Amino acid sequence: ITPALISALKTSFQKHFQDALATAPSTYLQVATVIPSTTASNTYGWLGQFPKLREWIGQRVIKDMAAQGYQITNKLFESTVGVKRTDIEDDNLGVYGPLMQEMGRAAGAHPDELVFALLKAGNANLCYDGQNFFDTDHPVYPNVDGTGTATTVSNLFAPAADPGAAWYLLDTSRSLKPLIYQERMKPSFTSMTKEDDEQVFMADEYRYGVRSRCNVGFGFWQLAAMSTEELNQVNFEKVYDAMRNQKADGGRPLDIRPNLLVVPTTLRSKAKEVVGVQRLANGADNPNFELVQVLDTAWL
Amino acid sequence: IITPALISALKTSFQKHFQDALATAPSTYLQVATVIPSTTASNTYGWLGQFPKLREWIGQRVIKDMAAQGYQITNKLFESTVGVKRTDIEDDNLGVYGPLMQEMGRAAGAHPDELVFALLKAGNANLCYDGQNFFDTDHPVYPNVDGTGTATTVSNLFAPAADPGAAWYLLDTSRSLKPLIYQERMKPSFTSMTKEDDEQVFMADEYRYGVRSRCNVGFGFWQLAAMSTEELNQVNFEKVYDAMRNQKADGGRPLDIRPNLLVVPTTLRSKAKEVVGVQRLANGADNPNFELVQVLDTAWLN
Repeated sequence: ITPALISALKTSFQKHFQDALATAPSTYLQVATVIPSTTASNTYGWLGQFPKLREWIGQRVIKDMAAQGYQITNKLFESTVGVKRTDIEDDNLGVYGPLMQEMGRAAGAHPDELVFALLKAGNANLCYDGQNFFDTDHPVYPNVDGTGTATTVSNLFAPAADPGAAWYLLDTSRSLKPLIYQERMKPSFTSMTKEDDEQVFMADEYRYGVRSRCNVGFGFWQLAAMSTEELNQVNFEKVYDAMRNQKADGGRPLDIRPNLLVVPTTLRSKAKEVVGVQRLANGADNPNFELVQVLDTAWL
Repeated sequence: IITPALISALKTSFQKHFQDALATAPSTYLQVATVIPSTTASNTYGWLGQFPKLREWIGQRVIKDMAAQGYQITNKLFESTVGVKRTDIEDDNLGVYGPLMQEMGRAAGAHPDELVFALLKAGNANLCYDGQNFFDTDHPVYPNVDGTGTATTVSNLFAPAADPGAAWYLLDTSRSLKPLIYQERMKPSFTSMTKEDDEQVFMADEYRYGVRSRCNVGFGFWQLAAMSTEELNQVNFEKVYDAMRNQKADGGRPLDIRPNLLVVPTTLRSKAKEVVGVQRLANGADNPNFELVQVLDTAWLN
């Protein structure tokens, strides 16, 4: 029991923690974006401005200019683990040490359930426009002049109160991912191991909790889609055609190719006849075994 | 970036703010309280009671000790605490937390007044060195100098026939000891608990900023102060004043009680001003009690 032993133990724990948190199978990175923040809240400007280029010259020819803002209000999360009542000074530390690398792996994927919490409750979150995220009055600009006129359509699909499960169609080719991920501080490791410490005289359960600050938000509304009707080949083709047909101001094509698909496990049967068979479904009949292969997450 | 220099700067700034706020805290208890310093856990006051005087010296010296029993104030302590949440410290939101320490210091400085007035408002159900509350109807007064023999009924509490109103007090401060004595074992102290590896960094991140004090207040002698829930009228004030003035100690010796100040709740300030503080009455006649007492408004008595 010497300070050198404490230093070596802290170094070993730091190495073990740093080994994890890096190779975790992150899925939020596909739909989220890493942004370095510095304050407790970040405001937004434009919300539906597709960045594109025009023939005319100068570097000042056309642009949308920003609108009212949208804040993130970064939140906070934490984990904690430790049992060292008998591990220390007993040669039993060989265990309780490699098992927490899984804790690091799981904690590193937390943004996944955070983005899925936003995804599931997208209809109950206020949008900068004023109405629900999946409303039927999404503004569309006929011309670039102030606030000329905002026409709209029934953007998404929903039947007349027919039972079903909500499956979402997402895209990730554009780095303007539909969701946002703002982080103030990266996860940190704290060691309270202090010989004969006032509050750690209690056996030797040396607390090794961590601290982190981050949150997620909404980006583009058009990049994401939803469908609660019965999952069918005709309905799938309808959804794909509706999403691909989307056009921005001026009627200029977008080339938006959907890449990600999210389906609940209950609909997994249909999500498997749609993907994985080249004989009768997504095959002989309306072959569609190319894009938006189902990922079948379960954090919802 | 967080360094020990910033923590030291925060500590010194907080100390400066706390001391500045505490130094300029209004003092009100000093008017109707006596400060007696102590260096022990408790003190005994058995000298309350019979009023020392001069005698004819018929051939002996009359000395008095005090009963083996004591008042036994049994001083206690008080505290307060405030947090910072440790979340805006990194954001550099130093504009806030400046006047918070000022408010904390003002509250600490003003606490003794609240304690004194809370004790005073409990004078109906809190005993004095005698076996009767500070305001009662059957105070015992002896007919002998030594303090023995059949006693008589004495009352310093006046109440109406029905529908009693707010309570007001008439006290005296001319004498050496005021009716209430407020002890001070240790001056209010502050402790800046700002560390990166101390408790409440795990329970819930926030820095401990609290103060500790050891003080208590107790009654003096009931011969001066009095209470009356009746309406503050000219007749009521006159009767209370004349009853207080016409007081006789054990052995039938006058005390020469000269009431000094009148304490009323904030809701009776208008009545107190009408009774005392106006040269002419409502009808237009000179007051017979103008400038007789010094009205002292207070909010601690509701």
